[PDB]
Amino acid sequence: PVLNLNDPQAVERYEEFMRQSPYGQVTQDLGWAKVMNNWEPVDVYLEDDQGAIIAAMSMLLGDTPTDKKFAYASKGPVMDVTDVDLLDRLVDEAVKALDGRAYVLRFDPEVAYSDEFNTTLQDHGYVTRNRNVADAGMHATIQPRLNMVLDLTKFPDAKTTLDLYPSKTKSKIKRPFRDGVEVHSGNSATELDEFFKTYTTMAERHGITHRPIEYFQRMQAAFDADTMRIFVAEREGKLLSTGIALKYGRKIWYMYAGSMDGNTYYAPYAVQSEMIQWALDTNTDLYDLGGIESESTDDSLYVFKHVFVKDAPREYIGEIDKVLDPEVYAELVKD
Ligand SMILES: [Mg+2]
Repeated sequence: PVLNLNDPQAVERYEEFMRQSPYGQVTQDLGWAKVMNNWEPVDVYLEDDQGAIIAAMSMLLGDTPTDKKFAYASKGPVMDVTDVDLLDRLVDEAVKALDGRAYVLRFDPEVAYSDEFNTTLQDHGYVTRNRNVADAGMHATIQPRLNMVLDLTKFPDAKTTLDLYPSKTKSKIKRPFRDGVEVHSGNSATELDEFFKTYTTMAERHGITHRPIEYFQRMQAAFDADTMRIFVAEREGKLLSTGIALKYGRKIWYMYAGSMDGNTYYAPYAVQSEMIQWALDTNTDLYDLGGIESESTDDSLYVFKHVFVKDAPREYIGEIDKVLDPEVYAELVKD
């Protein structure tokens, strides 16, 4: 069925399923629609014979150069997507709710790529975008398919971040702290401003645009201090670097960062160490450091993130598209 966002009780059940699901994703939580307040929310779900929710999908509709909308369920749906018969059922509900207004329904779940899975999806009528598309550009995928994920369940005895790494890396992580760097965290307006100052500075230094502060304020208003947390690194009164991490489902996700120009005393390493500590203290299964463009020392994102994740980067299935309007799809989507 389709979720009535005006029914507190219905909404409560939807959230309770999302928050308790091992497949939960913050970008599938109802709070995400509040962050993306410029998009239109349309959410659906399936129930079992007991009337209990077994699958859900939070979609957001965006405008395009055409009379059709772009329906996107970021990192959804919430369920075991390899169970394609169930997926088809959930999708059919989504399709019904979209009511012909969208030219496509796209979802990019965090499930490993495999020829077997890719083939099944294609056999079921879906159009997939992964190893067959451009690694970048407006034709690339919305979310990076390659991601540096730290699997903490491999270290059941880990008490502190250092316990996860070899001596050489322990050295790199100890450096900033040994040099006076200190990190405090929370989710207050004060910490958001601190983040914003480093965020805009880093953006200017990199010649890129930055999201407005209101974006993060909506995020702060949507998620409590146990879900969203900002880490601020400083040295003797000098703001150095920051990072924003979200804890949801089976992982804590390093989503945004900022760092001042000049000498930063490896403050970014300190931020990472504290985010990882938060994962450990909360018994979280995974710490996700985000995407990379390529697994090579030529990728600076890979270089930084490889310090904390020595395992191979995870490669997801990519974008799964349920083509609704063929003509428009071919116009707006190409390899
Ligand atoms: Mg623990």
